Amino acid sequence: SRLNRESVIDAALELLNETGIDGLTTRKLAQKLGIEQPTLYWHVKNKRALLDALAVEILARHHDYSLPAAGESWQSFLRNAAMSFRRALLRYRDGAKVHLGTRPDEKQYDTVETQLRFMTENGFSLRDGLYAISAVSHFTLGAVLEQQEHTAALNLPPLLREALQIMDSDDGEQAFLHGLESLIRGFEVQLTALLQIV
Amino acid sequence: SRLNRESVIDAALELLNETGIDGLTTRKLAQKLGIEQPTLYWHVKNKRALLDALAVEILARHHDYSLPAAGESWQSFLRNAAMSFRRALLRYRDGAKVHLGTRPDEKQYDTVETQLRFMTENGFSLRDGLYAISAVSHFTLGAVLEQQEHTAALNLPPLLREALQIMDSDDGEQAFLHGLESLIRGFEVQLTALLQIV
Ligand SMILES: [Cl-]
Ligand SMILES: [Cl-]
Ligand SMILES: [Cl-]
Ligand SMILES: [Cl-]
Repeated sequence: SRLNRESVIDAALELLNETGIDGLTTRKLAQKLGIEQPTLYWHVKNKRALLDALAVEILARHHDYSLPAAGESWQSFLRNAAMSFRRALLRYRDGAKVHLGTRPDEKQYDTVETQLRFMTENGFSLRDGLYAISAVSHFTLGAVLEQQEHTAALNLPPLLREALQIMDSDDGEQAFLHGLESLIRGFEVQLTALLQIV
Repeated sequence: SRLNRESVIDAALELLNETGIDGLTTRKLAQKLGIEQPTLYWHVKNKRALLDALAVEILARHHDYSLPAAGESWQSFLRNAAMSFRRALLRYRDGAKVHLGTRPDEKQYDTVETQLRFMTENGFSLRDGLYAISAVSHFTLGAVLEQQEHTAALNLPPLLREALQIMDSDDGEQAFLHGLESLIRGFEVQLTALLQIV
């Protein structure tokens, strides 16, 4: 088949969905593209390079709320960017595992830069802007990984038998959205406090 | 060597530290214990069973702040339990990945039960108690996974070149502790609000 970057990534994401991250190999990708493994190697050197590229492409294709809108509040921005990040990770099988394994791109750096500038323009120190973005990112990756890795591996007390029911309710969105508001409000409280004991 | 449960788990955790989760195999474990693979199988059927057991043992050995102290506030409890959970995951290589792959034990259920009862005794609804515990857990697993998976794979803008410096500062503790306070304060605000628009 055609072996330009875009076509290779397309095939690899389709494979990812069929196999999961642990099952994804260059040998299967070559089979999927109708080529010998040495032909693939010219284009993609190893699994690591493949996954690095997938991780970037997934956000490039699907994380379309990475930047604030004209006039958006920083609360609203973090909320929107978290939801979008979440959706993008969930779009592919083991997507969050794919994401975790990566160090960031230059574009992601331009984008992260604009995000930190935005935060600091809104009254955050560099540190606190970064801490906030990091905590959203951690909380989001954590929740998706649990949603996703719940599937990988496949008699209860009053509250817990039922904790499990409350959860086997939707995909994880309610709990996710609820903790997200709690986090943002926490940041609010912090930012508003300035040097006052809080 | 001796092949009681405890000895097998000990050897397996030591192997985990030498190999990481992806590198851990029953064949290496058997070599480490001085036995043939069919002998090991009697004791541990596969990698999956092995990892399930490790995940439980790691928290049993090292997550020693899983329950509130006499008279402890729920804020203080979540803070302490988060720090402890964090430390336990960090104690072994790929520890958070080990943890993620698991569904919980019966003991973890007794323990989680007591935690949800504690939360509800303090004024949380079941839902909100669960949402809070989940968000702490997600945020913590997220942060540790990034700390840890930062290692697995091994020119910057004013703020970001420096975002990276702020981070390459400690292990992740500062950012973690800071987001943890933000989360707890968010829960506080929520709980205190009752039915008032907040
Ligand atoms: Cl073609
Ligand atoms: Cl081509
Ligand atoms: Cl012996
Ligand atoms: Cl024995």
